[PDB]
Amino acid sequence: KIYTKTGDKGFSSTFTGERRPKDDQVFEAVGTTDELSSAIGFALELVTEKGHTFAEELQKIQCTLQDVGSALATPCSSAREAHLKYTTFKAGPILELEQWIDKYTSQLPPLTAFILPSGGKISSALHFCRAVCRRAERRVVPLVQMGETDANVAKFLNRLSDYLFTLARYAAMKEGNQEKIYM
Amino acid sequence: DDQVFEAVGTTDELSSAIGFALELVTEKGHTFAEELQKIQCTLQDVGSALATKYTTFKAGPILELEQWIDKYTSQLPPLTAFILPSGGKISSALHFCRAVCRRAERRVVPLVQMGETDANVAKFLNRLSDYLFTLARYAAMKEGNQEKIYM
Amino acid sequence: KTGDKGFSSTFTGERRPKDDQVFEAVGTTDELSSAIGFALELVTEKGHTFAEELQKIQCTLQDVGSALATPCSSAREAHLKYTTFKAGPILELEQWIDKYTSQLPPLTAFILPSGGKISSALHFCRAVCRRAERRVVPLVQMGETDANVAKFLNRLSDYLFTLARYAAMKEGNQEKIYMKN
Ligand code: B12
Ligand code: B12
Ligand SMILES: Nc1ncnc2c1ncn2[C@@H]1O[C@H](COP(=O)(O)OP(=O)(O)OP(=O)(O)O)[C@@H](O)[C@H]1O
Ligand SMILES: C[C@H]1O[C@@H](n2cnc3c(N)ncnc32)[C@H](O)[C@@H]1O
Ligand SMILES: C[C@H]1O[C@@H](n2cnc3c(N)ncnc32)[C@H](O)[C@@H]1O
Ligand SMILES: [Mg+2]
Ligand SMILES: [Mg+2]
Ligand SMILES: [Mg+2]
Repeated sequence: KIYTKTGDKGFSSTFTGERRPKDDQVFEAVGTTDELSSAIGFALELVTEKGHTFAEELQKIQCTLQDVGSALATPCSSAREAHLKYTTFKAGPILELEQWIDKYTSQLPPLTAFILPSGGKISSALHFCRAVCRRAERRVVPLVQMGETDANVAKFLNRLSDYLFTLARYAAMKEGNQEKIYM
Repeated sequence: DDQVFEAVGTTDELSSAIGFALELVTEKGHTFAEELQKIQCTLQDVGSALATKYTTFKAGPILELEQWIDKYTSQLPPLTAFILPSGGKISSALHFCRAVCRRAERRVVPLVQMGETDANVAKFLNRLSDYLFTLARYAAMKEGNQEKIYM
Repeated sequence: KTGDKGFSSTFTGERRPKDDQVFEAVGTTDELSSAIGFALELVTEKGHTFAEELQKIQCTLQDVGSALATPCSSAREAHLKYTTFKAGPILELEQWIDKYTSQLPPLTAFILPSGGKISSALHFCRAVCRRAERRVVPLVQMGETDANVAKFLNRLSDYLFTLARYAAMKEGNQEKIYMKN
């Protein structure tokens, strides 16, 4: 059977084998990363045409988010206690995001003021993804400040926020949609 | 402070949800589309007021919300029980926006009770949940869609 | 205008600030039900029975909302129908899961949220359901909420995963599969 029922009393396992209540910050961080990945999946379902580079990029990002969830599930202090290795989150994906950000940023008109979330279906979906990503970042920061998670995880999520904002503007520009401003 | 960051992020999440909902209106000329965009602007104001001993936040938008609520209420049949979140694409999206707005209100309340932000922000988010509920009902009615009540 | 001050009431008459755990739990259950509503608005084109199932789940979520709003420490006798959350719905979920499991190919690798609009929407619903479970667990481990509520949410996570897989299979969509590096 797909379920075990071992979590019916409200406890679950980390990747170090330690059992904690399901409201622990480790599970809040893992679950919010999962929620971000799901929002990105639904946004991916909105692309009308085929062969879009940024769709491949978003799928790569989803895989990286699975890796980020795995990292968050192995707290470093319990990995030292459990005799396990370090759980080092590498910087590759961050640099990749920075490259893609430069690519899209070089193509947009300069932006000076606040944007209302808008610009077509894809663009609005990506703005919602951006807000969920920032929530995930806020869930990861306390774990970093405790020494439980590599700081590169928070760096990746922070850079993904900017990637999603820039990609929303890029999609809006390509659709001929103008986004709104003011008060 | 972390609470300020959380409240601001949740108001931003609400505005983004409302934007995606707006993307579901297939016709132009809808007054409530303009109302939702004006609400997005007011949410920008809410976010700047939270990121301040606190910033003043005028109460006019709350009256705007109450007027719109009355306008829509006088067009709807009486409702005495809970309904299932439903009623067409726009109505369902607006129910989800209503849930996110109530989450944002929960994030703003402790800031107000600490005296770190103006109470009008909190009562705006409150009235806003009510506006979103009424507008979801109204959008469902205008499409001829069925209002599901479970007992 | 009641509650403009930041306070609200439980169904037992207790007044608490709106940031209390009970309101976080009830609000997240509401959010889950609304996400299911939107997913249902995508489903109403073809797929039949599982739309009935999703609506039943919404009704059950209204019942769990009633349970969470009636803390056991304050519950009088006339509130006993609300504090007792029966196990029926849980078993129903298991039944439905078994049904869909008999029609799917066996699962070997990790799945990315994908598989068409219905499937992706259900994956998002699953994530919101797990957030709701995390909000309900502190009330249960405090003795304020029937444990069957947490059991129901834990099983609903798996129901939604399996239903996403089923919708993707019926639409002919292949889900995307996790790949290292
Ligand atoms: C609170 C805050 C937010 C809140 C709410 C903001 C709101 N009012 O709706 C939230 C979380 C929503 C937010 C989001 C973003 N913000 Co912000 N935010 C701020 C903060 C702390 C104050 C802004 C504010 O409310 N000012 C008060 C109002 C009245 O001012 P305003 O007249 O509208 O003028 C502002 C803009 O013109 C902005 N501005 C100036 N230069 C630039 C350049 C660019 C490229 C942009 C986009 C804006 C911008 O700064 C002015 C003063 O704040 C500022 C930092 C600061 N400047 O003190 C950052 C700041 C404005 N934000 C910034 C960024 C990057 C963003 C995001 C793109 C981040 C993201 N990845 O999501 C989004 C934008 C999404 C959107 N437009 O909806 C940057 C902008 C410059 C840049 N480096 O690109 C700032 C300056 C922070 C920084 N120093 O890096 N933000
Ligand atoms: C817990 C709670 C919630 C939970 C819901 C839990 C659930 N069971 O689904 C959440 C946070 C989701 C919620 C949402 C809302 N609720 Co509420 N909620 C309550 C509360 C505290 C208890 C309700 C309950 O579980 N009763 C037990 C069940 C078994 O009772 P029931 O047989 O179904 O009977 C109830 C309904 O008929 C309700 N009722 C009576 N008149 C009206 C009118 C409307 C419009 C509605 C929706 C319900 C309603 O009152 C009865 C007794 O509780 C009550 C206040 C109270 N009763 O002390 C407010 C209350 C029922 N809610 C109210 C409101 C306004 C809402 C919202 C519209 C708020 C919003 N803007 O989103 C939504 C509606 C969502 C929907 N209909 O789908 C109002 C209803 C009256 C009114 N002011 O119009 C109440 C009375 C609070 C108040 N005094 O303002 N709520
Ligand atoms: N509600 C939740 N929110 C976030 N993460 C969770 C939640 N529940 C479990 N997890 C994490 O995801 C992993 C898989 O979840 P799963 O639901 O399969 O486990 P469980 O609920 O503890 O067991 P079961 O569901 O079989 O009773 C768990 O090992 C745990 O680390
Ligand atoms: C735009 C402004 O939002 C704040 N900020 C930075 N990261 C987050 C986040 N994850 N959530 C909410 N607010 C954030 C910073 O103060 C920045 O300047
Ligand atoms: C309808 C019922 O919902 C609860 N309630 C009131 N405000 C909120 C909020 N922001 N978030 C969640 N629940 C709330 C109260 O118990 C109210 O009576
Ligand atoms: Mg499992
Ligand atoms: Mg209210
Ligand atoms: Mg589980």
